[PDB]
Amino acid sequence: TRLRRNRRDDFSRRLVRENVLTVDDLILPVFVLDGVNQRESIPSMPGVERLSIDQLLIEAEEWVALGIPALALFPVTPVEKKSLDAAEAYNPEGIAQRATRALRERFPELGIITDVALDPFTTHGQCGILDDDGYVLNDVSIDVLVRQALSHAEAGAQVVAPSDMMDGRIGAIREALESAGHTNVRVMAYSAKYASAYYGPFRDAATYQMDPANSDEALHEVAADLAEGADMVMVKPGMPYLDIVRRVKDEFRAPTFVYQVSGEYAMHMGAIQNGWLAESVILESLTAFKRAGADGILTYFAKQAAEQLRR
Amino acid sequence: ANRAYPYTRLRRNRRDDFSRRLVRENVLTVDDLILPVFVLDGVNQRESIPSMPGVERLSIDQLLIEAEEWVALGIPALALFPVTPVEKKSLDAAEAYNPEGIAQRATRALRERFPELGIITDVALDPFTTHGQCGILDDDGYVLNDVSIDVLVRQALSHAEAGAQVVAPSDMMDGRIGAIREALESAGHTNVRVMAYSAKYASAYYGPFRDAVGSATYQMDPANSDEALHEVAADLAEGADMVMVKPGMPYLDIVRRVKDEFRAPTFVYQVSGEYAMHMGAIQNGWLAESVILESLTAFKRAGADGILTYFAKQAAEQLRR
Amino acid sequence: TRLRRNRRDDFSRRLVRENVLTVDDLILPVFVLDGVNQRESIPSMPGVERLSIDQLLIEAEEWVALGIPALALFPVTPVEKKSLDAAEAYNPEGIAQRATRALRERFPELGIITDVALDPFTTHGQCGILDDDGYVLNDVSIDVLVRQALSHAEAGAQVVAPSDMMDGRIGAIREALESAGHTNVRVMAYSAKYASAYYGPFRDAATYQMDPANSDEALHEVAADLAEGADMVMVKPGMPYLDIVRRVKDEFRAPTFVYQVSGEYAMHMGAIQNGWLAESVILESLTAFKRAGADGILTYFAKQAAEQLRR
Amino acid sequence: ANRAYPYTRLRRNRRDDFSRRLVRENVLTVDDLILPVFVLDGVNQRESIPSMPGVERLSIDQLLIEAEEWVALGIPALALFPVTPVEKKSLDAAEAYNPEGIAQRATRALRERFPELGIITDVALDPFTTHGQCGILDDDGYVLNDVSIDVLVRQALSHAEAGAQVVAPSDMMDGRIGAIREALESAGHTNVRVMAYSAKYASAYYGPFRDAVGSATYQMDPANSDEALHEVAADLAEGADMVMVKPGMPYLDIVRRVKDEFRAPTFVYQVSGEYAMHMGAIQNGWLAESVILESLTAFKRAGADGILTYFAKQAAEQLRR
Amino acid sequence: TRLRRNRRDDFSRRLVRENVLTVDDLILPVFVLDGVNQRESIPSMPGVERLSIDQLLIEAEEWVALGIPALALFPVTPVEKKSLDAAEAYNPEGIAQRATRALRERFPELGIITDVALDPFTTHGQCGILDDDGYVLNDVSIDVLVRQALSHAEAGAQVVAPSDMMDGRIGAIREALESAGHTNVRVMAYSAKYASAYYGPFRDAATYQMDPANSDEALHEVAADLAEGADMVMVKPGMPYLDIVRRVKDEFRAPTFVYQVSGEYAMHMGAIQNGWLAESVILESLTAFKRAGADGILTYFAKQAAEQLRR
Amino acid sequence: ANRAYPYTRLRRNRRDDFSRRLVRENVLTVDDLILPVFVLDGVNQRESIPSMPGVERLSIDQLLIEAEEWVALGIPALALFPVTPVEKKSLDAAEAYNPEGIAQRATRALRERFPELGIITDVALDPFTTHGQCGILDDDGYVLNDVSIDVLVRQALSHAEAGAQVVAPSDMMDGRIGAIREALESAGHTNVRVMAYSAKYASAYYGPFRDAVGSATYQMDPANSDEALHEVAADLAEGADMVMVKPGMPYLDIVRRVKDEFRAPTFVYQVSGEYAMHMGAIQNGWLAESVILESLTAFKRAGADGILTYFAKQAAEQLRR
Ligand SMILES: [K+]
Ligand SMILES: [K+]
Ligand SMILES: [K+]
Ligand SMILES: [K+]
Ligand SMILES: [K+]
Ligand SMILES: [K+]
Ligand SMILES: [Mg+2]
Ligand SMILES: [Mg+2]
Ligand SMILES: [Mg+2]
Ligand SMILES: [Mg+2]
Ligand SMILES: [Mg+2]
Ligand SMILES: [Mg+2]
Ligand SMILES: [Zn+2]
Ligand SMILES: [Zn+2]
Ligand SMILES: [Zn+2]
Ligand SMILES: [Zn+2]
Ligand SMILES: [Zn+2]
Ligand SMILES: [Zn+2]
Repeated sequence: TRLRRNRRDDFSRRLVRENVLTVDDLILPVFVLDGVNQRESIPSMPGVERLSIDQLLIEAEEWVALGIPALALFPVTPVEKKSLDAAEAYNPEGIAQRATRALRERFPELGIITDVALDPFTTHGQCGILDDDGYVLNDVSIDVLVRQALSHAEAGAQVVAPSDMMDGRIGAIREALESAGHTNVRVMAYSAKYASAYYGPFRDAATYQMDPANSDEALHEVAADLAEGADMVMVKPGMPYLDIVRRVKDEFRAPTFVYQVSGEYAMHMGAIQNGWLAESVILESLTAFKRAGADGILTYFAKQAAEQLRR
Repeated sequence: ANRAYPYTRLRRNRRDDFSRRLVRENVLTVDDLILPVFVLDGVNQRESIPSMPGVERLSIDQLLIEAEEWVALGIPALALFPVTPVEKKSLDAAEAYNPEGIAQRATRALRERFPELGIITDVALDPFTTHGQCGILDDDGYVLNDVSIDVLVRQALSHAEAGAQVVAPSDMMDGRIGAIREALESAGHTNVRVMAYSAKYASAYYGPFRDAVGSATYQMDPANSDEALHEVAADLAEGADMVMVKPGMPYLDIVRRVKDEFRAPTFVYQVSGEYAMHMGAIQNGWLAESVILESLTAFKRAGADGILTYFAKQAAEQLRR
Repeated sequence: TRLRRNRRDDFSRRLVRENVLTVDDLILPVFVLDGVNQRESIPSMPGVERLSIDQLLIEAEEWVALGIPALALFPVTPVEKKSLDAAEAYNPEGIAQRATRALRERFPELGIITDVALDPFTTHGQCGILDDDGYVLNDVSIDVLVRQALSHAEAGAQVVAPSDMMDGRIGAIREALESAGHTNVRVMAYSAKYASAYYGPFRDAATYQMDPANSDEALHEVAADLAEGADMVMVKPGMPYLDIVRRVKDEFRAPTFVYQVSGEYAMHMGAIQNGWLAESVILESLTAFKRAGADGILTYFAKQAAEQLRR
Repeated sequence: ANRAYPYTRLRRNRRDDFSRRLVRENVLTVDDLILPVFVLDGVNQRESIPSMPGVERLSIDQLLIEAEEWVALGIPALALFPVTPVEKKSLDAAEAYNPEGIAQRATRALRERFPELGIITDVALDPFTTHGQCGILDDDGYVLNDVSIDVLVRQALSHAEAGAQVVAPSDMMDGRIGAIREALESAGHTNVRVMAYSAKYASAYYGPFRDAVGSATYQMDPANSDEALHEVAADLAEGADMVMVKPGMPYLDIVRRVKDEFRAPTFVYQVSGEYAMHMGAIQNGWLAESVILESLTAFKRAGADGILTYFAKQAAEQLRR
Repeated sequence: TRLRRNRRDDFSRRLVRENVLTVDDLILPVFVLDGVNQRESIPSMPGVERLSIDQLLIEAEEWVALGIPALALFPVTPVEKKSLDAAEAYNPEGIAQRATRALRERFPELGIITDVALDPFTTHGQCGILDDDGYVLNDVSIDVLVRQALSHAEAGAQVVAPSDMMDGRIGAIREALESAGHTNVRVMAYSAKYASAYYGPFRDAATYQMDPANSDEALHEVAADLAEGADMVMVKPGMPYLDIVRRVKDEFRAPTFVYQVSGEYAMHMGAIQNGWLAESVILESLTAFKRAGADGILTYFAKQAAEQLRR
Repeated sequence: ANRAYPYTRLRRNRRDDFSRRLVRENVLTVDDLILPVFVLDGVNQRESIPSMPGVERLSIDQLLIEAEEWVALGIPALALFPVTPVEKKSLDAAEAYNPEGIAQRATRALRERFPELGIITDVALDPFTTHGQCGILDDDGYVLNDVSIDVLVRQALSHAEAGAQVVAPSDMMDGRIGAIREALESAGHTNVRVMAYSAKYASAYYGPFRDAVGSATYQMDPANSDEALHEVAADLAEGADMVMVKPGMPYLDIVRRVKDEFRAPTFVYQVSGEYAMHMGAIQNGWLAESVILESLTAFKRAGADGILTYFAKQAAEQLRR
């Protein structure tokens, strides 16, 4: 008995290979700008641009041609549209709802996953509506999140992804989608979303997010979201939490998603550009997700990877 | 879970092609396919097999030609099965270790021409015996376990000498994986893999194979599942690098228990009769061709790492669309 | 230690045999024609005939004499009786309800399992009522399925078997059976029914059926149907899904059924007729089910097998 | 599950005979039955056993006659228990390996006459010792473990020489399964099975057996269950092909743990006193005869593969209706 | 390594002994006759007598002195008091209710466990009220069982033990006990009660009882009764079902009881009287229960065993 | 379960003494008690131990007198701990195997007088070394593993020669259980049990023991639990018949994991400091005496089969009421 034997030759290695990454596993997050004919580079994320809707529709031709199953939209809210009440979240003319209708019309088979969250619409930037002590009120925030989820479903979104970490929001959003007849709008719960330093570059583009030290607690997060009606559950961030992906997949045997966040992408790309890491690291970082038990991966590398995989 | 309707509606992920693709748990690729091939003596020879429509016995020169195609489609390996001329079949099965045997020649030829292509030889003696039973017989007409194994060792080494990267003892004698592993090791063939036919049942699904090659006390009872786990545990302990379940689809439960219990490289053979019944149904217009991919997907879903299948070329063609 | 020892002799083999198939495991599916004195051979399924009720009652004498515990009825709906609303599903004079009353009268101990499904009664052939996009509406279809299940129970059926793959239908049907006093009508849920090519010959005789790639998902299907009140759960198709039978039996320890579908039967019979497989394959294919954990098997071979087992 | 009344009503499957049959989890067949038989010296001899009503000690000629019936009913095997003439009982138990001993003769006779019928011999020395204890005694009056085993090996080989397909060391010495396995192997008896009496308790349920054959520091404490799993694990490691729990019904929990833990061929002995108490109750009219099948079903339900039972013939008769 | 070592000497055997039977494990079932100064021997159960209440109170002095924790009462209903409606079940002057009040008064620390069942009060002997087909109606029987359970609690019984095998009866009885303020009356559910031949002698003294072949099904029985509020769960019969005791204890880790039924006692006693088994078999049969995972044992041997254990 | 208030009220079983008794999961008996005893040289000698109030060092004659009482109360065994005169303490610890050592004499004396009473000797060398460390020291002042074991083997045999039914290697060297088992076996002492001190921690709870007998690189880190399972697995593999956790109450979790993982005879030592802190609190009137039974119940509840406890006599007295 010697484990080096199946490694000796590529064919044996290929036969015993436990996981394979394909384009079916890739979800491309995209930053969406208001206006027309807008493209902006993000210095903290090389190779990634914020795009106005007209320019998103053009780039999406190639994403659809590459086989990318879905996009996750993250609108870039004009400063003037942020408020205490986060009303723009549910504006039928907000960027996300306009972008959803445009993409659903132009590319009917492309999955659109919208972001249900109040932080892009509050002046203070927090994931909810504040009480008089500056604490994010859970239930009152959920009422706004519910209206937002409904406006996404009305715009045609096949998937709504509540990223807010309010307790009970998955059931509250499900109940509203069910009462309104949006029977088939999927809910992708950000179940175990951690208070992480890896988010730094997304912001350029503790009382509610999880403590990085906690593993068991993630299981209780996901059990609640499945009970409350999530069709998919997600871990965020990604690589730094692969152990959490593995336990969530092993324990619940449900569709499990993972977000390779902006910071993870920045780190990898910076190292690649400096010549410190070979470009093959991209596919390796993506394989790690599959190996850990992810069914799908939100990654800003989705285009580059779909290109390498198509060849 | 406490997943309850209508909060939970399992049809939502199924509503669109994109979400189905995102949640799809298993996918078959060409890296999962092994093509078994019947190899003739001689030159410019092909023969059709009546009970295996579309499958041909091939002389080595013809095998080299088809293999060109198989390599381009990305098939990682072949399992070679010689078709022994009746003259060379003896009482003591010496043609097995003959280094000018079909297997050994076919192996040298493919190893020279396609270096990256895996070759899996058959370590057995039923194809080299007049009597046609799996090993040397005693006077009662019953397979001797250990006498059978002195021959098997010799055949195994002859294959490694030919360049075979994998030998596959299909005989179902006890303790043979260790005996061959020991012989390969001390002879210095430390990188030759052993793919044990661990859970091999006494099945009616083998009918057409006997027609392909010209030919219960050792093979497993179809009723038994736990027994299969004891068989596989002994072969891993004896040094098997990979273990196999045979037949295939009729034993998908075994594949799944064997994978769950050992988390070892696990292989399954879609045998001749499985191929014949699918193909016949496809030819009568009773089933659609997409049944081929479905059958193979089932193996992946059950936990198989690789699949020995006569559909390997068609499946590889279909996967490339 | 040598595992060949208990195989050496038939008596030891018999002692250590882990599973045995008996007639108690066999359910015969039967195709039922309208009219009188009708018998039709099915070319895609040799040895199987569609039968009018009068002829079904005659053949059932031998099925009862052989010990076959139950029949599963599949009516062959006249073209003219198919409609958009699938109303014939719940017709007290439909074939299935007439056939049930006739069999319950003539053979009171023989189990009758009816098929709760809309596909034999829709002009478009889909398992439900369509919305204006051509998608099978879940809840509206369940209302029709409920009326059908009630009409089967009124006809005397001891078991109703919802084959439709609508979410929630098992609980909706249970609730209606319980409210109407049909306290003991069993519900045999088709829990994990896959979108399969093996069904081709039944049709001669994706958004709701399961993807063949998915295993874990089958567990969630069956957990819901048990919670919703199924007395038995079923996997369909059969042989190609024995791994699913095994996991369902191991995980839930509930009465587990499997359908050896028309395609599986065709494949086996064709091969037998061509001389490619020995006839002993029939009992081997049936044993595989038992070994995998099935308690019962719907098989078109039920008659042939009960004959081989009686000897 | 979240199975809740009234959505879930467990009586629905029980409402009709047909649904009960469909969901029935276990079924007893004749393939599960082993008939233990007390074998006399001599010719045209039968003796009734007072504490085992309906069971007869049988000379070999009589055993051959009854076995005709047992074979026709499909009983797969007998467990032979010789009734040693008091003359042949010695200090060093040499009658054990005597090839004209009852067991060895009875075995040759059944193996010649009914070739397909399994014979399971008893490897022990309590029946061949003046003292009546299970093995050679030292001067303190206590069973020597390893000295006992030098005799057992010899008896075991004498049975295999007679044609016994299974030997069953019932002694409860440690390390004896390996010692016998080693001796059978090197003597070339590679297909003789060893059915280890693995979990054998110090039970009051054995009373009548001592009456049948004329006759705590080794047998297990009735209070212990985990201990049984350690006993069985050692016997499998030592080469046992099958393991047994004895007594039976009073230890159904052990049968179930032993099956769940090892997934190995597991046997259980419904001992003399179990038979006597059921039969006596049946004769007094206190229990119905259907108790026989119920008792046997319980073993199957618990996980037993085979059952050593004095009811084997009656049960086989009842199963055929 | 040799397992015979700890067996060599009694002290080691005693140290490693995994289970011990004590009097705390014993519940004595008792047959109660109407009238005064009545004692009747039971030929099918030697050493056991039916007793009128006055004579039960006398014998109970010795049962209490021996440490027997509880009695299970089984009234011997006068023929004239049996009816179609089973009304005597809930009669405040029925034998069981009179016997309960008398024992609760005289021996306040002795546990009384009453039998909630309709079979001793129906003219036909079945465990419920029949419909017009001769089938035991489940829900209607539960209404009578509920009134009976209430009459036991009013008489002072600390434990009511529903032996009837009606689905849902444990929750229905719990709900009624809770609504009436009988907050602490324990419910000992006969969860897995099998249709058994071992009951023959009790009768002297299939559509609702379990099939002896079924194991898994017992787990579903007990899961329902725990969910519905049972404080204790029981397997009946005993020895023939020790595998069921073991799995119930392992799976649920709840207070588990077992009934060594009349037939088991008869068999053992007959054999002892004929000299076929030593008297030590009694303690061995009782130890088997403890070893299998029973917390308590209903046994007619409770007196004899408490005597052997006291010495 | 889906057990929910108010359908489920866990106080109902607690409402009366009878139901509490019926559901009581564990019960302590005298069969669970082992009395450790400090044994003096000489005659008519008793000494009080300041840090162990109520416990006396006893010359063998006095030990024989008290043991009368211990045997009548049903205590199954004693664990002997000699108190070595400072003269007999050497560099190479030879007093260990001296057959006129306290242990060996005390053992012969109890084995003759109370044949049924179990004696568990201490196989160690810290009590026989001038330096006071557990084994022969090298020049760095660190315990040599294997040199220590050559002495231990010799002490072990000397105890078996004295009649000790159990030896208990308390040293915490690796591989010592196998070395002693091997030596006992080949010397013919096949029934001497080995009770391995498997999970023995580097604890502050041992303070008073050192006072009782006059006296981190080997003992386990208190922070570690998984490590304990690896220790116990090696000792079972090496032939231990019983394994022990020490200290006790501060390690009840270890007792529970060790029992759950191996289902082997598992013992726990309520060490000197556990005894001292309870007893002191009882003497100050801070805790009631019933704490003794509570502490012992906890061991049973945790899964201990037997408990080495200085409270053994008081507990046995209390259990008899
Ligand atoms: K995927
Ligand atoms: K693979
Ligand atoms: K069945
Ligand atoms: K069997
Ligand atoms: K108890
Ligand atoms: K103990
Ligand atoms: Mg949450
Ligand atoms: Mg093998
Ligand atoms: Mg469903
Ligand atoms: Mg043993
Ligand atoms: Mg119930
Ligand atoms: Mg150690
Ligand atoms: Zn947010
Ligand atoms: Zn072969
Ligand atoms: Zn349908
Ligand atoms: Zn014996
Ligand atoms: Zn009743
Ligand atoms: Zn020490």
